[PDB]
Amino acid sequence: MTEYKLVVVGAVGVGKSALTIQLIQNHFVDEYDPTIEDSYRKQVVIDGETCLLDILDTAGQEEYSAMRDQYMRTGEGFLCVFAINNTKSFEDIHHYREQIKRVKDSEDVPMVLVGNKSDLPSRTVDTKQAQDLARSYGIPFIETSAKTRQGVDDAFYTLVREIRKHKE
Ligand SMILES: O=C(CN1CCCC1)Nc1cccc(Cl)c1
Repeated sequence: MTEYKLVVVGAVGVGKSALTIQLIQNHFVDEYDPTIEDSYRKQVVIDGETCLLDILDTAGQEEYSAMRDQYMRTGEGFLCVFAINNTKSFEDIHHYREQIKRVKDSEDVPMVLVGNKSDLPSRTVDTKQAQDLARSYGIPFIETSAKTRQGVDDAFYTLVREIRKHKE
């Protein structure tokens, strides 16, 4: 059973746990817990094939940069979780991209751009703007609703497929 390394990255105040735990035990966490190091492994059926998803939720704190580069090198698929409720996180996507490019030693890496907090009316960045910048990354963009849990399933499905496309 293939254990795909899923690296969940994002900014502070986005709601990474609201997406990671979401499809693990089917639960939307509201409480703000500063995720430092959590691991989620579940048998996920992707493309009619049950694979053991190895998800690692880390801290978005910039105090962990050296340790970040280490696990980033061991990561295969990167989950860029950013909230559309904050424009800073959108302009910082390229910032994190540069670091990922360095650790992966490649300009091409299987990743997905998920617009978290799409269930919030306080939307700042528009869907088209998000897709516009996504073309440069070569990665798909999906609006991941946290409270409604809409788009989260397809987002995970697409990511795994991207990783498989990279491998084979
Ligand atoms: O390291 C783990 C957890 N597995 C490793 C063996 C115990 C289960 N997951 C993970 C996910 C993405 C990136 C990296 Cl570096 C690790």
